[PDB]
Amino acid sequence: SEKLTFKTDLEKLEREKAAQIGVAIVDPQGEIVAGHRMAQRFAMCSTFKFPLAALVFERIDSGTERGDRKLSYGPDMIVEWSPATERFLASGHMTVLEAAQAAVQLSDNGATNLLLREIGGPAAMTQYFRKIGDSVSRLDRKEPEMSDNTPGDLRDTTTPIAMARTVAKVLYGGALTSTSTHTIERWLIGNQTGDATLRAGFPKDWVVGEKTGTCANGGRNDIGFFKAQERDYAVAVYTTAPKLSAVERDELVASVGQVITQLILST
Ligand SMILES: *[B]([O])([O])C1=[C]C2=C([C]=[C]C([C][N])=[C]2)S1
Repeated sequence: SEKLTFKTDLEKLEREKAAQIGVAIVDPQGEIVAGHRMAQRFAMCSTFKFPLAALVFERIDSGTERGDRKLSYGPDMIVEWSPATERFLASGHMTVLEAAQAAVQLSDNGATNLLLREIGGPAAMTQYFRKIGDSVSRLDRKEPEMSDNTPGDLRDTTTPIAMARTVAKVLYGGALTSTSTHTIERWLIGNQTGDATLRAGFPKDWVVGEKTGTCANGGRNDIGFFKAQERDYAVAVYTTAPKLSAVERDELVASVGQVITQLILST
């Protein structure tokens, strides 16, 4: 019955906001807690930056990368929304960890593209999804074109259920060392771009960390984890709402946060 409320309340938002909403919540093992259009494909947008940081941390864990390695670049690497990358441009480099932190916490596009260059590009990000058991998520392009979200285009897509299970595998499923898992959790909680999204719809004692995405054509997404009353959850929310303003798209994702919260409190 709380499941029907969840479904009805999301359908109400979809209808009233002219939006498509895809949600999946899974427990630490990836078992479904709730879902809504959970297997519809949505553009990842900047949400992939969290799995990208996980890939980088695993390479550091494995001794094939080091967090202090300096990555050289020029003005050619500055694309739209590259605030850290632009600050570090005169110095000529960012370290692997500086780039990862800017990618995760500021959504910096140039820092993300720097890491894609070092790992061998989109194909390598896709191979990491496959390695961790995700047969759906795919990165095809670098930023910002991967955020085009052209209707019908399956490049650069995931599904809510695949990405929620990828989050659960990274945080609870032993993809990373204990150290690296704790760090990436800490980075997600300290994300600077999510204050108006899912977090704005959750209780203030839940421990939440997330990565936002914004795409052209009205996409607004948020994926991450929350700890609610001694239970851990992974969540992925993908929305498309081309007729909403940017503020209204944040509000929609906060409202999906509140519908999630009502389901969780019911169980
Ligand atoms: B992320 O993939 O969600 C983003 C892509 C862009 C962001 C900000 C600005 C631009 C402009 N090209 C793209 S966030």
